[PDB]
Amino acid sequence: GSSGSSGQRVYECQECGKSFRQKGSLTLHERIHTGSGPSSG
Ligand SMILES: [Zn+2]
Repeated sequence: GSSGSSGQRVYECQECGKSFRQKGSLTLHERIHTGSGPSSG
């Protein structure tokens, strides 16, 4: 925290909730996630 960069960010799925060490890992996970938009309207 003193000697270095503070904070951290990870590619966590904001749909089901899944952390991915790699960036592509999440991108490929989006495949199963096919539903961008409302349903009851
Ligand atoms: Zn997901």
